[PDB]
Amino acid sequence: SGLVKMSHPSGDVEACMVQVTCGSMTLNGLWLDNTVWCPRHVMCPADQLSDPNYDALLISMTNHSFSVQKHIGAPANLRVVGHAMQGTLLKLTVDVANPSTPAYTFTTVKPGAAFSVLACYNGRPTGTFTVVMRPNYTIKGSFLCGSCGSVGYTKEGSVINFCYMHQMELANGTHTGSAFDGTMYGAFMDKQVHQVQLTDKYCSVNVVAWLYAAILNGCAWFVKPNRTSVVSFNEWALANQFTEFVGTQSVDMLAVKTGVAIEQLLYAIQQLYTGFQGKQILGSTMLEDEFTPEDVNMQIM
Amino acid sequence: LVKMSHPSGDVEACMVQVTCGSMTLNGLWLDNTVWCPRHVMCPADQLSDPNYDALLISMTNHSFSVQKHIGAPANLRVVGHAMQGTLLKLTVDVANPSTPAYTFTTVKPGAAFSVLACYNGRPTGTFTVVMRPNYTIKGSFLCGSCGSVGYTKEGSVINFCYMHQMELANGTHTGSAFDGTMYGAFMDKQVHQVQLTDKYCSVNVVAWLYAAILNGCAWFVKPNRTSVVSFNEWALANQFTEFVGTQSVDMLAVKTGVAIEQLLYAIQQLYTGFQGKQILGSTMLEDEFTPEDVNMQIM
Ligand SMILES: *C(=O)[C@@H](C[C@@H]1CCNC1=O)NC(=O)[C@H](CC1CCCCC1)NC(=O)c1cc2ccccc2[nH]1
Ligand SMILES: *C(=O)[C@H](C[C@@H]1CCNC1=O)NC(=O)[C@H](CC1CCCCC1)NC(=O)c1cc2ccccc2[nH]1
Repeated sequence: SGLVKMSHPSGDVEACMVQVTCGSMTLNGLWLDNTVWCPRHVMCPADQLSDPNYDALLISMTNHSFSVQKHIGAPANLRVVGHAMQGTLLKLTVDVANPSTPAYTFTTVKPGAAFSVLACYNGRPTGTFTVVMRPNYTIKGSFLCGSCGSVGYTKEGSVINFCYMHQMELANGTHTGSAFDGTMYGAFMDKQVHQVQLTDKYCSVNVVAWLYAAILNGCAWFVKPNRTSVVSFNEWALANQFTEFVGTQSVDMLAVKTGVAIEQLLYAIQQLYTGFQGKQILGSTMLEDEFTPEDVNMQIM
Repeated sequence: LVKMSHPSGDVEACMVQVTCGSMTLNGLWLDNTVWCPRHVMCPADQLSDPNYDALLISMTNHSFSVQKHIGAPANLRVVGHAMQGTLLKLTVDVANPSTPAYTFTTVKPGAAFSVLACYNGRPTGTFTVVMRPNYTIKGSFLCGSCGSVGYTKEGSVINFCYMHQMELANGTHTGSAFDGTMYGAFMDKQVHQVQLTDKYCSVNVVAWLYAAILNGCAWFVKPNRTSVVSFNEWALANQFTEFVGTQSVDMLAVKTGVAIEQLLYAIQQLYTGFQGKQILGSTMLEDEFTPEDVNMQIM
């Protein structure tokens, strides 16, 4: 009866959320050890959103320009003792290590990969959901005003990978932000100006996983004997709004558990892209690229 | 238009593992009380036709083991067992110091709650579901997930409303409310049981279309309207649920300035077909977004 949008348990990340106020601006921050991360446009005045001088605002700030507050669970007094800038991010040093700092890394997500988001307002976690990083380096989330600094992450074993900190909503209801190295996803600009996003594409490898998920659940009308090579598919994909397909051991696993080759689904996808002939697949009349091979392997097992 | 769970940090602090003999599953530790499915007691021999009263009579307090694997690790001593419907209510020696402010309420079809899926007493995933009119949920559960808890938060109060018990013939799921009753009156026995044919959640299709109007999709909206009571009667034969208005529904009718009755006329129109057109990229009726979702996400 299909998968669900599964996100990781947010408790590790909840204990890390704080409010950062600078001047007129209030937004969320991520407190790990003696560091609080937050978008650097917390420095920007309300008048100069269109094109800020970020280097002039940082020279203009002091440790006393920033307040940090922890409201949820174990509360604390947090005093900023250093400030620095890293791409589109601020790196605030505070005088207290977070006593609930999880094991963590900073790795950038590539398009098609999924991750959990905790949506916070004024330092208060309010909801969690999962997104996939689209090929145009945007995500389809739920972000209202005040959600900036909200964090995206995945967890593997004991280690959380922080991959995303929320910065802006584009003209469509589409969102984007930074990785924790400071770069913005998509090389968008942290300035209120017109930025036109490239076209969204189908994440071919996640389409295949979803098709495998249908096959494991008894829905296999789309499977035929015919096949399309990875190389033919990747040529057709260039000309049809599809990402290039790179196989992984998670896909291979589904190929094995099912008896249906990757190439059969590559051919299937070329057919289904045109239309479903009025039939459904796992309750959809469209292709589904928002579940990964890892999602399918973990939820149907 | 996204599916959003509550932050699960509060519930994670109450998850525990409960072992009775060879069977293990998840419990919910609150105060001195640990709730879990009673079928922890059922040996594999009795899975098809379990006598729980007999199984219960056979248990001492020492037949049960409660382990806390996450947070402040510990072993709790079981000092009391009782059965409450399809749930086991054990009494332990230590009161959970992270016991949140909680209530126990039964959710009604169409209502959305958050599920914390756990395995061996360890949370592994969170998701949201709406309770279906056949009193099932379209979840994602595997072996060992029994005891995983669904809940809503009204401000600071956690309302525990679901404890997972079983997968049906379809990949569809049910469990117990914390009064101990099973949703859909399904039985805690390993026998093929029959879901009632599902219906659409009428109050949630309305909300879905109030989101469309809010997000520039008013094609279906006609000045033609149908009463609640007439739709209701129609709904009982076209597999739709009974519409019960709410405050949140009224706000989606206030600031889009559309009347509820118009949508209830549309939905009888679009149940036959969409005329080929699409609402928010969909060819069919959507019933798993609630008025509170729409209100919260399109403020
Ligand atoms: C953070 O708390 C922000 C997130 C967005 C608010 C609503 N939903 C969101 O995701 N808010 C912002 O307003 C962001 C402000 C800074 C951007 C970087 C430079 C300094 C200002 N601005 C926008 O997201 C934004 C872009 C828009 C284009 C068209 C209409 C509205 C827009 N808002
Ligand atoms: C709790 O730890 C589980 C979780 C199951 C595992 C697979 N997917 C789930 O949700 N529940 C079970 O193992 C139950 C056993 C209970 C049955 C009633 C008596 C109490 C124990 N079995 C099922 O849930 C179930 C559904 C189903 C459909 C078709 C064939 C078998 C089958 N078993």
